[PDB]
Amino acid sequence: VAQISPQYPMFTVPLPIPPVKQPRLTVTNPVNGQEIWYYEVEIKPFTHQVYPDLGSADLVGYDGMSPGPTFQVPRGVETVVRFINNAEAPNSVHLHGSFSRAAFDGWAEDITEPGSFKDYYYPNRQSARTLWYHDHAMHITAENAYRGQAGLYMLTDPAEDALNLPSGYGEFDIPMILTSKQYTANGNLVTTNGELNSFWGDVIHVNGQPWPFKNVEPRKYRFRFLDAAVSRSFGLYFADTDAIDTRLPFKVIASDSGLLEHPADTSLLYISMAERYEVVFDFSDYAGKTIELRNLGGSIGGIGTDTDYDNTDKVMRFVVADDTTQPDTSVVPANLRDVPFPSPTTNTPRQFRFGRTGPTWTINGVAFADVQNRLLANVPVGTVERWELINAGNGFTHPIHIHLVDFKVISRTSGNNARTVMPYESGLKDVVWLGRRETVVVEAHYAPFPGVYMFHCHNLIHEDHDMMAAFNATVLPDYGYNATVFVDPMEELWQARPYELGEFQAQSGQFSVQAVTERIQTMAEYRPYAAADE
Ligand SMILES: *[C@@H]1O[C@H](CO)[C@@H](O[C@@H]2O[C@H](CO)[C@@H](O[C@@H]3O[C@H](CO)[C@@H](O)[C@H](O)[C@@H]3O)[C@H](O)[C@H]2NC(C)=O)[C@H](O)[C@H]1NC(C)=O
Ligand SMILES: *[C@@H]1O[C@H](CO)[C@@H](O[C@@H]2O[C@H](CO)[C@@H](O)[C@H](O)[C@H]2NC(C)=O)[C@H](O)[C@H]1NC(C)=O
Ligand SMILES: [Cu+2]
Ligand SMILES: [Cu+2]
Ligand SMILES: [Cu+2]
Ligand SMILES: [Cu+2]
Repeated sequence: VAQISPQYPMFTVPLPIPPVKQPRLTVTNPVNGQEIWYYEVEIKPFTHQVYPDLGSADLVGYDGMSPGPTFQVPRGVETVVRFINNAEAPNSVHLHGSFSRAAFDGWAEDITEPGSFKDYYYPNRQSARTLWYHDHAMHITAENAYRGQAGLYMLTDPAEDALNLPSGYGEFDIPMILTSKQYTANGNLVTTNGELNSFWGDVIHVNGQPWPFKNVEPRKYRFRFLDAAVSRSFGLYFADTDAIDTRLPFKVIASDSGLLEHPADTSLLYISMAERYEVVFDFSDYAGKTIELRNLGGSIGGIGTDTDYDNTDKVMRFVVADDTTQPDTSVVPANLRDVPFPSPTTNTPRQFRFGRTGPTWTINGVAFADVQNRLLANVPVGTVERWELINAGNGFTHPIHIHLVDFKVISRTSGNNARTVMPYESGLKDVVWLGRRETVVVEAHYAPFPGVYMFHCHNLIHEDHDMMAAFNATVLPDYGYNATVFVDPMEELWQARPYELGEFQAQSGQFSVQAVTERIQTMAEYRPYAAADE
């Protein structure tokens, strides 16, 4: 249907690469003698000239940019990030893909007010994977994410680096953060405020840029796909502009939680909100050609319900040189890793129905705001459970996300007989797409940390109004590991604290090296992640 946003000069602006975020300090952990990397991120308003010949867009971003800066953290290095709210609305940061403790996970009511900050303590112990950090504040998550509070967080491992996949952040390892937005006649964003069904967007962005292009060499690139859109799901394919409907083969090497067991040979990649898929595309057969990354129409070929617009079939263009300047020394091995699948369970699956209750998006008839009713599962730490995730509706779809865990996709049924489990769903994930009339069973190890965690639809419009609930990963009173201060996301110890802008700017007061060092060493003494040691 007709594009609403003004006409954009397609494929004329180079793909931006978010800069790598550097830590301010390292602090010695007195428990283990190891360095904890300490970072500061200031959440603040900024404007960005999206349309060349119109006015600017109003954004609020991590370090005043969108996407936020990219974190790059080696497995085994703990990090503390001081997220500083210098904006106009509260925030709650979630590191999506991280088994963070309840109070460091972005619980939706665990907000930071403007003129406050919160120290998030991250474990960085899980398998190499593409995480992303983004806003999770109750009621306002869609608008906070839409206006720019999302960025990438790459957990690296020299074992994955030894596979010799295409490498170098911004060289042959390229972030591909997909969003879908709408702009006014004067080039400002159309707000998501007021939208209660879905905010599709008619302008496709990669790394914050409408319909960009990139010059590539005829060799292999790693692409880290992330659907950071408010409501838009994609069906991605590559085509030569000389044969724009002919899909070119590629390999999926990783899902939300890390590498697949083997690359999945693929010409079409379904990716819904919050899903990450890493792809190796080989441009060697397309020297001197232009390859367009495109998006399936027909509401992702009958899987979705998303509205299609004039240019939502287009993502970006790659212009391929005639030759490489350096040898392609990268490979995609047939055997990537042994995926650490959870134990199979014979426990009867729990059922969660994703539907509407009057005008409100609900789980088993419940809204997250309803404290009394929203705790839907008590799961002893170490238990494996199958959850049967049910979309009974034909008129909407739900990418379902479960905090804490990585899960195996066991089964998909479709009331439209459309599809079962995809080859790139063979590994471990933390989001799975319930297409039209789809039921998915997932299997997860509820481990290794006790606490109260969220699960929800990651259509941010549905999540906000109000398709989200909680489970409690429970322990017996003799468990240890300071569980008493780590199970409650609202624990006073870990709450946001006020700051004065002056001290932040001067790096004085509670921003002094001494104050930060004492705060982190005190946090580290509680040993938040000890239960995951090996
Ligand atoms: C989620 O599960 C956790 C347990 O994994 C729950 O925390 C536990 O809450 C129980 C009941 O409040 C506590 O036991 C009680 O302790 C008090 C005070 O010492 C005592 O007077 C009672 O007779 C009883 O023994 C338990 O200590 C606590 N455990 C931990 C590790 O914090 C938590 O309540 C659950 N959260 C929700 C919202 O259900
Ligand atoms: C639970 O957290 C407490 C408080 O941080 C830890 O106790 C401290 O242990 C340190 C060693 O880093 C001592 O020097 C402090 O004097 C302790 N403070 C108190 C009040 O005990 C404790 O080690 C943690 N326990 C576990 C199991 O992680
Ligand atoms: Cu998320
Ligand atoms: Cu998450
Ligand atoms: Cu939904
Ligand atoms: Cu969440």
